[PDB]
Amino acid sequence: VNQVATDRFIQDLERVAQVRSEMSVCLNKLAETINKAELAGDSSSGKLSLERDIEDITIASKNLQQGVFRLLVLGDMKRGKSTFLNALIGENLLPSTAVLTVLRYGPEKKVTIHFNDGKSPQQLDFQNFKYKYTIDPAEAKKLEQEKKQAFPDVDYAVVEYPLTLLQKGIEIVDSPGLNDTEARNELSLGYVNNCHAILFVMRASQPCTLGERRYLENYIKGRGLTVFFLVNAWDQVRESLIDPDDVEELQASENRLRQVFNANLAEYCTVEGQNIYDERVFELSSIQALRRRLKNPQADLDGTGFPKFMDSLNTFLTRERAIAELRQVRTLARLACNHTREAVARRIPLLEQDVNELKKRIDSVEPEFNKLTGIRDEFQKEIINTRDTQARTISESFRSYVLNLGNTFENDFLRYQPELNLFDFLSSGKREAFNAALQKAFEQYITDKSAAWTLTAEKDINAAFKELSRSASQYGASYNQITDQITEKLTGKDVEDNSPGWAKWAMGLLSLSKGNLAGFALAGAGFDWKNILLNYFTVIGIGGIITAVTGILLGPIGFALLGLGVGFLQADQARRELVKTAKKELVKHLPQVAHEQSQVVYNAVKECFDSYEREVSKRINDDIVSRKSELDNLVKQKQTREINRESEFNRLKNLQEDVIAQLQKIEAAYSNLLAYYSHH
Amino acid sequence: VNQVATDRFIQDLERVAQVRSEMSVCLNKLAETINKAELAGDSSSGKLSLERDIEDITIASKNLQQGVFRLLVLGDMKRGKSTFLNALIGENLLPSTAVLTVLRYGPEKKVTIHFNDGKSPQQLDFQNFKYKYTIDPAEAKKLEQEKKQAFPDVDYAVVEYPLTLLQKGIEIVDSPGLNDTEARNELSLGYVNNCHAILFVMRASQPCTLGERRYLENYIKGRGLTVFFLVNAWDQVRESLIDPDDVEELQASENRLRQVFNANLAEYCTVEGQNIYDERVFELSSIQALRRRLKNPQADLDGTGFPKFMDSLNTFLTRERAIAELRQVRTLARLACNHTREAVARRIPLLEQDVNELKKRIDSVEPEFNKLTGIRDEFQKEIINTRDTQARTISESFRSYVLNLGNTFENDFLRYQPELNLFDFLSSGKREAFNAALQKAFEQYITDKSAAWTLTAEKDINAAFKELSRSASQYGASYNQITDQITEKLTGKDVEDNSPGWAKWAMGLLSLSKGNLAGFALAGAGFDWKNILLNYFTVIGIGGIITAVTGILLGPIGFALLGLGVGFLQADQARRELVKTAKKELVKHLPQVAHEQSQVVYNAVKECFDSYEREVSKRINDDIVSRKSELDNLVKQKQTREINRESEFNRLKNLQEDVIAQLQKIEAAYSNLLAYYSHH
Ligand SMILES: Nc1nc2c(ncn2[C@@H]2O[C@H](COP(=O)(O)OP(=O)(O)O)[C@@H](O)[C@H]2O)c(=O)[nH]1
Ligand SMILES: Nc1nc2c(ncn2[C@@H]2O[C@H](COP(=O)(O)OP(=O)(O)O)[C@@H](O)[C@H]2O)c(=O)[nH]1
Repeated sequence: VNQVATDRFIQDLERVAQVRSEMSVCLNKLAETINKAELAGDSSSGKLSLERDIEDITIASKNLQQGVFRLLVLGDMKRGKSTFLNALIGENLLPSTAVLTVLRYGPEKKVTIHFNDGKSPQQLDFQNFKYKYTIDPAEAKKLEQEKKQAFPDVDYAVVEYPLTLLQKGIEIVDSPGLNDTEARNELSLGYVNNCHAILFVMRASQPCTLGERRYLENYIKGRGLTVFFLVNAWDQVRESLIDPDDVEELQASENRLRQVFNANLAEYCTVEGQNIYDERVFELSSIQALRRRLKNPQADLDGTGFPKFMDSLNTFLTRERAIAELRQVRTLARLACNHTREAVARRIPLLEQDVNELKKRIDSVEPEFNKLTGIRDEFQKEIINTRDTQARTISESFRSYVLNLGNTFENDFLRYQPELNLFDFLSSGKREAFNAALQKAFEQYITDKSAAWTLTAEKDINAAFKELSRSASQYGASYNQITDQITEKLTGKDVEDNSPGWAKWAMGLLSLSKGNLAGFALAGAGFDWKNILLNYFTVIGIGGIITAVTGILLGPIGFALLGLGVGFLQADQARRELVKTAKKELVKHLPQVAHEQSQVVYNAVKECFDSYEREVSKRINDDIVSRKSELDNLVKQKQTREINRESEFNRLKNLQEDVIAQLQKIEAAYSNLLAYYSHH
Repeated sequence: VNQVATDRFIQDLERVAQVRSEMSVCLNKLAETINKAELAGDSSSGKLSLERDIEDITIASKNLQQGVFRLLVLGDMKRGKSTFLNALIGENLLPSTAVLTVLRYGPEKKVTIHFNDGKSPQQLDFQNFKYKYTIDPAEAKKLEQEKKQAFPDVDYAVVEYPLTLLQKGIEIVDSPGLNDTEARNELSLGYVNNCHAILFVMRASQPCTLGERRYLENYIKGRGLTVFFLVNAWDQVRESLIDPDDVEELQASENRLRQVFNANLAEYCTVEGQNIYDERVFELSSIQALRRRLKNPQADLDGTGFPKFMDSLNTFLTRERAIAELRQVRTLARLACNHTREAVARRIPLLEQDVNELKKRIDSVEPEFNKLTGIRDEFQKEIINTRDTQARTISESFRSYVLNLGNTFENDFLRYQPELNLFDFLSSGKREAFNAALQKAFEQYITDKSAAWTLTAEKDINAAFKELSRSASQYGASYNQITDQITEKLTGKDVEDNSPGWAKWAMGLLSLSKGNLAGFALAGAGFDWKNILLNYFTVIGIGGIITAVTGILLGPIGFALLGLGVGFLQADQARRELVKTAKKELVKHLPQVAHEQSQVVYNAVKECFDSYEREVSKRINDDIVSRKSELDNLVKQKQTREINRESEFNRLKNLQEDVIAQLQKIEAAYSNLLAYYSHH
């Protein structure tokens, strides 16, 4: 019958959730199989040394169960975020919320809240929670005049609720505002870079506010994020026409409005040169959608804008993000399958050969193994000569940037009009409650300048890793050759892209983490954790610069202030000096403080590349070492126990079948789910 | 036929405009008549000494032509003020205005703008003016984060336009915002106290904002002003109901909303104990009214809320303010008529008596005249012993208040969170561009505290003048008796409230100024000019207190600041001192600065009562002196010229008729206009 798109969403979601689950199943089965066989190893012809795969496959499975689509819902004050969500999840839940709220599936309506001032994760009931954590439009505009946070004792609150949408694997993060303090919090907790998509609610009666346009630039622009812009309260446009019942006039006003959003959002709706504006921007009437879902949740929403929007989001999540993520699981399973497969194909034959003939064959390949180690060294160098070059060139960029900011300060000092909270200043006394006060006053300035640079930084670190990838690809290709030989000189018989395993990780085609510190958006969930780590330290930098230029000018200021309240200095006499002193002190230290500060940025860029090196290293040594033990364990047995060669044959032939069997089920689940899409 | 209320308004207005005009006519005629006769005086039996009446009557007339109803239209950002006005005056004039705009009748669409930075009153065309003086919702919220004024080089702009409403005698003052800077400007230019009514546009989607509620308290509460609250965009309430087409549900939401406005506005809709809330608060849909007036200006507005509102405003203006004002003109005319009448009735008879018999009769009353001077002295004392007592008790009140504000400063310092504009601070250097910066930061605090006290001050000055009035009443009563005798002992034949003239002014029953410095709201237009003069000096006071406590603490601060940026003082070491110093200095000067400041408030209260004394004096001496010259001029002639006693008789009998004739026409115009209302 009339299949509403709200059904299609729940359907697809459910479907995926099944593929996800079924793979999880095979993955364990696969792990359990490689594992049992490996334990039997010592009591037989020795282990095959497949522990790295067991582990990897095990994490992969555990990841698959905890799988979920995270959506970050951003939006300014009173735009409809609340009503919007209710409409989306078909309930009148949120109150038509002054604190980051994570909405997730749960059996009972519960609400636990995590603090930051120390307090251990409390607990409450939505009934009381709704009253304890909210703000009247009055005392909320008040905590706005000072750009302060509502409850800084809270990091975020979680809300479990029986909502079928959340059941099928959806988590919602509802951000309370666009201000900068709340911004960092979200950035620091991950979110902005730990969610599959961003839902940025806007309103037709307030087209791309300065507040919005600013946020977009400081936190979204060129950061490679998927964000759908929902122009809410679209229905209001017509309640202002000469004739609110003239589709032609209406259309014309809507058009006036539409060229405004396009002008400001086009820039954010493109993917690799291709423009997808109308698959990301949606004119909506949340109030009309909600109303309809209140008379019947299986209600058709055509006319509210929702359908068109939901189908895009459905597609993105279930036919793109799921595929990519699922595909990786297949890749990991094929790796496990092959390593096992080949390992066995190498052993069975060596089982017949005698200890002497064996060590002769093993020594035969010693030169090949060392070559592998040549790659492990040749690539490690390059890896490090890249961190060094990068951690240098960037530190330079920052140092140079901070300094040069001083050449424009005057003009900027005017554009931004730092407001100093006189109460915050005096109030306490800690050499922090006084510096924070000044730090706040320069919040917008710090954020802006700060966000701009890290964009530039990231654009480079990206390319770096993009090269290292291409590099690993080739080293991987040769590594394989050297590997093929080790098999031939051992066995006698010479046996997606099929590069080695460690190569798969180094290229960012695979990964067990949702995110990583390189530009690998095809790895894991794709999440860019270097926007966190980077655009956080940089703030400490550009802020320290202030925290520094602060202690630099206090003295000169205090002098002027003091030399006036006593009468030693007259009006405008101290100002021809405060300056004389300022300029003097700055040109006397700024360059040093810049340099001193650009040393934190150094450690951050060095870190990015040290994580990568640390991992790629593990995996490569891990390969080398296992292939070698593969051979050593045999000898350790031929000289110690006595194996029944034919029973070993079945046991290992069995191992091989059982694993492949599992891989196929997975390969199927994937193919089927894909094919289903071929016909829909 | 279907007479729309927009017609009734234009009608009534027109009608009044006629009565007003006709009286103006008779007034001149009356003045011209007393004048011609007076010139003939020297060549005849001498002047009657009616110059005070000629003058008074002449001003009264000139005032009558320049007559107009002034409306102050207040309102927050984006509430509908603009759309509202357009709907009111049936045009799509204002742009759906970042500067006080005075909208008045004019032949050609013109726009002159008066500055304050010096520039001489420029000039423009609405075409260009519309573009040169406006602000995008963007760069307008920007000049909001710092609570600054858009164009401080402008005081206001006037806009002449061919609008029949303005023709019939209506002026509109459209205020751009509720902020405090714009507030003072309006207060300083008069407006808030130089307009017959205030139109405070509010919006249903933003019920009594903090911004609004604050304004109301600081500028309207207990100030005796007439303000109509227009709850605009009332239509929007239903676009949020489960079912927007359920009058019952609607009504219930409206009710939820209605108890909010009543709770906050009731307080402002009462007159002498009587509550008239629903004659002042009006739920409106400006957008629907405008639309209808675009298809036809003679359009019925029933259903928009406008009709109900307009009729109240019509009533207030044309059947209350006009009456009161017109009635005064009648009072002034009766005074002129009587003074003339009686003067003549005293002379004709003395014309027969011979010089000797005359001086005998004149000397006969010398004791009576001195008695009159006894009143002129007995009342002048009291007048002055009242200014002294008041200018003292108030100065005390202020001094005491300023000091005591210090006992609560800490708590207040928290409530208000003074933001200091770091740019403004440093920037220049004048011992003003630095103090202003600090003055601004404390704007809200100064305004609030300041406005509160002057309310208290006014409540007293009122009573003072209310007493002086009652006092004058009685002195007037006796003055009359003494006057009656002077006539009897002279003539032989013993000849609204009918107190003497000077008594009429002292009681505030009459006045040639729209406003005055006493609580006389029955005098002139009623305007309270002591809310201007008073609530302006007080700001200079509570602000100077700051400007003072500023220079008091600079030194201690500068010391702490300086003793930190050099390392002589550690963190939280200087703060146990900044305080040590603060408290020390304040308790060491505040009391003196308070006292020094409470000396401006002294001059303001002394002024109020000196204006009153100055005037009441003039009028009383003026009476005494004329009545005396009345007698002297006769003698000056009986001894110098020779008059034809019978011709003088006709000339003066004529004078008498001609004046009375004019008074009657006026007495009629008034009575008729009133009676017309008796039947409508
Ligand atoms: N006409 C219309 N009004 C809306 C729409 N969405 C929300 N509103 C109105 O805005 C109010 C709710 O704002 P809200 O959702 O709480 O803002 P939020 O808390 O920032 O998400 C309600 O009273 C609605 O009347 C919409 O799509 N169309
Ligand atoms: N629904 C509704 N909208 C209104 C009403 N009055 C004004 N508006 C809307 O508010 C906007 C105009 O705001 P405006 O009058 O310029 O605010 P102002 O400049 O502060 O007076 C228009 O786009 C209208 O759609 C009203 O009575 N009802």
